[PDB]
Amino acid sequence: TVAYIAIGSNLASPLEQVNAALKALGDIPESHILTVSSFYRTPPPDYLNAAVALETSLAPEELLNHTQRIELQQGRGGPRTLDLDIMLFGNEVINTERLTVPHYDMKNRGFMLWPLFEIAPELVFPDGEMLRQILHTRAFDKLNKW
Ligand SMILES: Nc1ncnc2c1ncn2[C@@H]1O[C@H](COP(=O)(O)CP(=O)(O)OP(=O)(O)O)[C@@H](O)[C@H]1O
Ligand SMILES: Nc1nc2ncc(CO)nc2c(=O)[nH]1
Ligand SMILES: [Cl-]
Ligand SMILES: [Mg+2]
Ligand SMILES: [Mg+2]
Repeated sequence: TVAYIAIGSNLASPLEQVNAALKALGDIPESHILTVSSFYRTPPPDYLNAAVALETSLAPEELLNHTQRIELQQGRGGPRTLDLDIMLFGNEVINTERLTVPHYDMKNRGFMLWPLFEIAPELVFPDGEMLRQILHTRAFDKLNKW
């Protein structure tokens, strides 16, 4: 299953943070990275944001245990300076105590949507909404690469 994960860091010099995170993402068992977006310096200091397409045989809650582990192990300041958010998990819709998939706010965030669109321009959400339409409709300003 293709999972799309948002990576965010508020570090002033967060490149290494994000590289640490990407390495660990690639080291998730039963998974491998398909594509990584450009890095984007986005208004909140400022964030470094990226999107990752991750092929995985893991159930969504398994994937979350791993991203949460990575936040603790690789976060310069634990989960607060490294944020790994599951945007989409294939076409699954999940509304559990631990997991709301698609991410409950991604449709409001250029810093999630534009990197996603870079790597998955033909993406359609479970409800049938198309990523291109949302960017069209909201007309989010294009982001600036890191
Ligand atoms: N799609 C999703 N991806 C990652 N965590 C999710 C999630 N949906 C729900 N969560 C839950 O979100 C909880 C808190 O994670 P935080 O990283 O502190 C939220 P955040 O990313 O800081 O804010 P945000 O959701 O506005 O982006 C986790 O304990 C987890 O159970
Ligand atoms: N630019 C930017 N702002 C954010 N604000 C809140 C949150 C909460 O996770 N994330 C972000 C983010 O990744 N980028
Ligand atoms: Cl949806
Ligand atoms: Mg977040
Ligand atoms: Mg988070």
